[PDB]
Amino acid sequence: MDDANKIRREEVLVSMCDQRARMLQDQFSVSVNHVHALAILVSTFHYHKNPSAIDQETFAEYTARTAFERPLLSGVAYAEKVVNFEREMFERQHNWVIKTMDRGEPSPVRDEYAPVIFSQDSVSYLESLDMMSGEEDRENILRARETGKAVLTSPFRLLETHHLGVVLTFPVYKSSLPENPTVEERIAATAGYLGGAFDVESLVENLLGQLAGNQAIVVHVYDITNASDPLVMYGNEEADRSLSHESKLDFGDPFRKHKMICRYHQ
Amino acid sequence: DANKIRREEVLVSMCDQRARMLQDQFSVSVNHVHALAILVSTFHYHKNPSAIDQETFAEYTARTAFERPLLSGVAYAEKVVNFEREMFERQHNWVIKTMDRGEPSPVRDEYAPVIFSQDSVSYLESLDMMSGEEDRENILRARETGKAVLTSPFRLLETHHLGVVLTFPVYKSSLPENPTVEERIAATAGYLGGAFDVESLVENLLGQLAGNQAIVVHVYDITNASDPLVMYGNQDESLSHESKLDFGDPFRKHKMICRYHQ
Ligand SMILES: CC(C)=CCNc1ncnc2[nH]cnc12
Ligand SMILES: CC(C)=CCNc1ncnc2[nH]cnc12
Repeated sequence: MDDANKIRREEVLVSMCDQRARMLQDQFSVSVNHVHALAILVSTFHYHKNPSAIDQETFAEYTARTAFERPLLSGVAYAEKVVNFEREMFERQHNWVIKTMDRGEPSPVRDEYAPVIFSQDSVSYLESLDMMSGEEDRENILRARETGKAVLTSPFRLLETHHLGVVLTFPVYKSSLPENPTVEERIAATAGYLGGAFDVESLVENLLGQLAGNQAIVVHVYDITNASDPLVMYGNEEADRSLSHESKLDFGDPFRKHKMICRYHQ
Repeated sequence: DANKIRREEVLVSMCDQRARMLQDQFSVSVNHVHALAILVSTFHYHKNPSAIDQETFAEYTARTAFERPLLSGVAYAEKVVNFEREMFERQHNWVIKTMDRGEPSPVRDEYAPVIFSQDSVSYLESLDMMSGEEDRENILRARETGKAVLTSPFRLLETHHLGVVLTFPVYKSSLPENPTVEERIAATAGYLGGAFDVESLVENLLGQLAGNQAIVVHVYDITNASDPLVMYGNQDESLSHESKLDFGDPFRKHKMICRYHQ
């Protein structure tokens, strides 16, 4: 009841919320950094090395053993850029046809595709799917290759699990990429895309649910890239309407903006 | 009186933040070194034939140097028992050398010659890492425990910078589940090591920070409470603050101490 006890109640909410936001941001940063390393791994060991040291079995083993390096990711995979002129060749060599993600059916003719050729076993269902056949993934692929940096999607429901999450995509370039490249040069030099699924729904719940005081607090995360159209990234709910705190979150993609809001159940 | 209280609060805040930064950067480096140990296992031992070589290791480690902020370099030393030495040297077209003089190694029961190296530590190639006592002890404890280990602070090769070495064991696929120490030794393939150059890279980390001229910072290895060893700072023997550090090796203990000059 007391006004003095209310000041401390807010102080505790601020502290709890700020700590959770720091944990989320730090663990995502750690995961992005290890995805960057995987992109370098594919470049060095698959493309640069003659012959390639990476087959599906090798990729699966390495990513399984390093899963702890990528705490907020449910799986990683590598999609190769295939232009239509090359598609029949690519399919004959791999002995499978490029499929659409919505039904796993053979892809119709498209100018280019991004079929998954290597996958962590946790996302084995991605193998042979054209990652340009989902709009969130397609937009991510384009912005990754044009900018040279890790990029994030808006929140959407992921394949197979239908869990609400975001996808992280990094470009992989050919050795022909010029120094100080233009966007056009980046596109021309694109080899493929290293993608990771941030399963926010399952993995952020797991992270938050183990923390002391979790039952006292309601935590929501929003994508606020468009101020007038906030999108739920994490969270549902009967909460305390009188008091809230907003904690800062920076997931590292300047194209996107996010925030965390905590309230008491009370 | 009020100003003395504020002075204490600033000291605690300054010291705690530096400790956090140092612990976090150490942690990130340790984790990325662990990934490299896994990479050598997967590519050099699990694949047959081996699908990693010096060229590839040098490229990958150069390109990922940013992932390992406090490390001057990383290298992989392979376990070689004496009966295998002749075959090993013929395969590599070099002789196993001592760390102190680069002379051909006398006969030893076993050796840990560096076979892969980041170019920043290229001078380690062919050196027997068991011919230096800090590295030797680290190698033994790494392989017997199955986990990352740290040395005491000591002066590193070439640069003479005061630092600590981080060593991870790499095992053969014959390693049993829930292995004994004896099983770990038998299954050892080699050792992935990284040099934490404290004298240079921690100075770079902490030295640039605002407020640095107002305080004295030390990091101590306090594994032996009665014989603390300087890891960072000067050799000097009221108002101090101790901030916690955990560098991840249960065998070792560390602390940061900060004081005002006046
Ligand atoms: C480029 C690449 C391999 C992206 C990874 N994308 C995805 N990874 C895993 N699940 C998903 N569901 C929808 N998109 C998903
Ligand atoms: C096992 C392994 C390769 C250890 C790395 N050890 C070291 N690495 C870099 N420089 C050093 N100077 C002395 N020991 C050093």
